Amino acid sequence: GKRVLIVDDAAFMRMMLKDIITKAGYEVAGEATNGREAVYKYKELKPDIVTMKITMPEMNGIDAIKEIMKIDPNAKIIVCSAMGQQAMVIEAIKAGAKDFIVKPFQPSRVVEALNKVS
Amino acid sequence: GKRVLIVDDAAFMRMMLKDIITKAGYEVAGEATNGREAVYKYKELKPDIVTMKITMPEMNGIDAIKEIMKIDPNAKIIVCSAMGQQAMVIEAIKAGAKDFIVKPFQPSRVVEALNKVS
Ligand SMILES: [Cu+2]
Ligand SMILES: [Cu+2]
Ligand SMILES: [Cu+2]
Ligand SMILES: [Cu+2]
Repeated sequence: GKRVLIVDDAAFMRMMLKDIITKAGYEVAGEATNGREAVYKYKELKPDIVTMKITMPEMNGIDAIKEIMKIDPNAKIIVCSAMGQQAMVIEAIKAGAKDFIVKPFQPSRVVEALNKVS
Repeated sequence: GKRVLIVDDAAFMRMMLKDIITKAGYEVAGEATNGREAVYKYKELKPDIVTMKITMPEMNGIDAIKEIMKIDPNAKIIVCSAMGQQAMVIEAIKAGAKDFIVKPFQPSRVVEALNKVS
């Protein structure tokens, strides 16, 4: 599955992600900026993969992951984290996330996380 | 029409071009970098729109417009020009191009032309 839902607080982080993943042959299905928009674009876009940032306004990433799996037990979520967010990454993996990339990431490091999950 | 074939020599100009047009609700049907790729790819992607740069390594923008016009007489081509390329621009309009953008890009100016060819 080539179609990615990019969910991120920061515009600069959505753009890089758009640019790395579409370079690696993935289709950006769409984007979102908080946890509430994330779950809605997901029902809408039925993406194969989701990249989810933890720290976001209104609804944080782990709450987005939780709702997304109750909605779809088979989602494939990669969490985007900062250094020092290791505990939160764990709660993400606990809540369903299949893997994680960390900011600032190596473009190969983002591509293989994508590849490992499909 | 939402799907644009962006054909430019320089990657900086395409991603930028891709960034603006995808921000305006147009979807990058694809991209190209010389006139020969411009004309295969166009049969292939059947794009509604093409943004074509004039000076290409070895198929220049103008002959791509001519070839593309024999292929599809109702194509909608926007040529990308540098400052001082008014002569080359005219031959494009002369050869079929519907409109033109100029570098350094004005976002409202780029969005305006695209809509005009609707
Ligand atoms: Cu809606
Ligand atoms: Cu909607
Ligand atoms: Cu991020
Ligand atoms: Cu970009």
